[PDB]
Amino acid sequence: AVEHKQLRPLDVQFALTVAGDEHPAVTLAAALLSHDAGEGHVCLPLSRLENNEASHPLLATCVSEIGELQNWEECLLASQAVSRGDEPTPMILCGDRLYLNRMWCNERTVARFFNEVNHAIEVDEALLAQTLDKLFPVSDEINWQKVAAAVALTRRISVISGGPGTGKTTTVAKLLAALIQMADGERCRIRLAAPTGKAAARLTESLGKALRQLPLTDEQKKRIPEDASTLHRLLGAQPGSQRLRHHAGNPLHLDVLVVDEASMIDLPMMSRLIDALPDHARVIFLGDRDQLASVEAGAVLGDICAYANAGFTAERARQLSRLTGTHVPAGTGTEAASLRDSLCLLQKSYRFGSDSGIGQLAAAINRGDKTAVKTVFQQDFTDIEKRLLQSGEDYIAMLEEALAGYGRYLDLLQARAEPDLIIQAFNEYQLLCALREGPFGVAGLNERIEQFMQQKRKIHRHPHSRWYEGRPVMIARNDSALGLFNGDIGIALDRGQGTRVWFAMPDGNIKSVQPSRLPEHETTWAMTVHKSQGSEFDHAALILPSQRTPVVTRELVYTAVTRARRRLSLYADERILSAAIATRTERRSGLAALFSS
DNA sequence: TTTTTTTTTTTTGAGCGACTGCACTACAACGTTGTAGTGCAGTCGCTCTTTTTT
Repeated sequence: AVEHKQLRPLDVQFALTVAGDEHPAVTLAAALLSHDAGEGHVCLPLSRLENNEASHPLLATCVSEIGELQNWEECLLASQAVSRGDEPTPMILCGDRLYLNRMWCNERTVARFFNEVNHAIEVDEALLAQTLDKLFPVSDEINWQKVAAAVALTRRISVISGGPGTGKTTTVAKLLAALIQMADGERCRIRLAAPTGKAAARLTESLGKALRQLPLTDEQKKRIPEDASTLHRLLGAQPGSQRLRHHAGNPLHLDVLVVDEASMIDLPMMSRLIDALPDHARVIFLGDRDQLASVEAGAVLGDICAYANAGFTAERARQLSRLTGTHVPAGTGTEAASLRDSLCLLQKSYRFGSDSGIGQLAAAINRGDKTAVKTVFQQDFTDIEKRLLQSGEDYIAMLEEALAGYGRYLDLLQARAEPDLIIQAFNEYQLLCALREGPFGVAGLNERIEQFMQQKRKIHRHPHSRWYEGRPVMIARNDSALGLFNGDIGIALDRGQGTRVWFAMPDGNIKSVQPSRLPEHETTWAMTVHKSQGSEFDHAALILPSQRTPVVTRELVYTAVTRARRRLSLYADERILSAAIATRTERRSGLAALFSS
């Protein structure tokens, strides 16, 4: 790539330190491996190192041995830095793919956890079918939520793959209800995990509004899951040291663990979660398959759910037909029956059907770009609009459409109404940008919107105060003492006691905080797509930069599409939208070979 | 090129020198038994200054 050629100094110093007095082939291989580890690739295939390097004949002229070191494997194994997996070496070459020792150890740990430990918990099928019939009222046709709950209560380790607006939390509530109704005398210490605190708060409020609906008992309401914790807080991560409280010796005393939003779980956090689990806990993973990749290097949920497209097993199809009492189709072939049985696919979305263009655009994002052009083209479904952004007049038109989007917010701001309706109107329209700085980014769009509110008589702003009435702020760091998390919006206004920032809590109330009490504050007229995950907006507007960047890809446009409830606007070129769909963010990892055997 | 969060302390004096208890033999009083000196081991006090120059 373009960034892969510009070598970081970390990779260069790693290549100069590890290889040192060895051949320059080992130096180039270590530099390429460190650059691919910095970009997020887990493994490095030797075919790309052999073919896509211009210095490969030069290093073929550099080595001088009896066998001349013609093969890359012999040239790497001749050095003391690469071994086959026996010597304590930094670089490991096992399956014609070179990795580091930590990445290889975590990949083998994940493969052992998802290949060997996942056994089948055999329970009574009649009572489970009765609870599934008494919980799900629909029994006329195939319901994917009932099959997901059955395959999550059947096996120990199960992954539930589903998009937003498909009723995932209702399925989790039905799964927990059938789990408690199945094991009556046996106690169940249900635990909930989340990667971020805002997603944990959303999970808590969702399961709170979901579990009070289903009829329970006095002992069943006592076993309701209390709260969802962060993965760094559940495992006990420290700021100074990386030592966990439940690292290897004492596992967490849990019966079932529901980890929501597994798409934001990287490989080291997954390996640290795996080593903390005992030999009897059942884990249920939640998240979307086509969602955005993890933050650090690694792709756990995508490489797990890639085998969900094959289908179930021949015995598992009959098992699901005996459990659900319906006709469950079988998957052709058998490669890994445990992982293909542990997976599930949610296709029936309840908040949007084929009449809405959002689901059709999300289905056409994973397909070719011409399908997305046809989805935007015919009649627009009264949901998706496309505005071309090339010059300054298109920028003025985009600012005018943002004024038309923020019209109700400014109308409720100028009328001096209650802040709850102001926040409810601000949470309906949202801009989503890719980069941070420049003309296309967070601080650029924020400063341009502030200058446009200074131009037209909509918002009065003092240049030296920095706390004018009506500015939207967002927090960047978590603060459990104030009750606000990362990614929460606040609106600064004057209620009569001074300029204070009102925040909308997920409990339904509003909290008025002093602006001096805010630890972090950044203007949020346009959010990034990575930082807007978990949230939901009624009217979203994507703004893509004209400069070609590897950030704008298929998963970014998919997360921008699924962020909108009803209305979505676009401000991008046609060539950028055509190139982002075809360029998929692939991450080379050894999970494709370890799960295949 | 995008981004995620985290709250738990822990330890630290030992060698020098005496006091007393237990054992063990040497030697004289009455082969055996009482008196005396020495050595080994557990336990306990103690103790590690002072200061000002452009």
